[PDB]
Amino acid sequence: QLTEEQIAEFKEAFSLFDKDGDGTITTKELGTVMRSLGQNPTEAELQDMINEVDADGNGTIDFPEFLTMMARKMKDSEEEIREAFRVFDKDGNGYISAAELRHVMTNLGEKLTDEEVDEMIREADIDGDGQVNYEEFVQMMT
Ligand SMILES: [Ca+2]
Ligand SMILES: [Ca+2]
Ligand SMILES: [Ca+2]
Ligand SMILES: [Ca+2]
Repeated sequence: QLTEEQIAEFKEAFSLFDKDGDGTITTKELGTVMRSLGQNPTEAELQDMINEVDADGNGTIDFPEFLTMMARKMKDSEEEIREAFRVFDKDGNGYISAAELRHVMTNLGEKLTDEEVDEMIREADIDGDGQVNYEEFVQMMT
């Protein structure tokens, strides 16, 4: 179950998508995010992505709809997770480093302290090596 701190973190993630701060994520904003993460969805693809999440059918994603998606996470999806992993593991060595995570967050327009980046890595790190491997990443997502 979600906690206060975790809901507040998902709200911060939502604000990285909601570029114009109007409280909804549009296809355009989703496209911007996806491209900043190295993906190249078409217009129709973006519409399909929003449609999966858009509970009230208004064509945009509000925070309760975003949180509804995040709450459930993934369940028993393989290939999308490897693609997401590769977004972060830009050198391809199989480990997400704090520098790699910070670079991603900077491309999304989030400026974080070193403490904050380390805290993020710590939350997903299981073995304590200070990096996130794929098995760790899968467990975070599911
Ligand atoms: Ca917006
Ligand atoms: Ca909506
Ligand atoms: Ca790496
Ligand atoms: Ca690790």
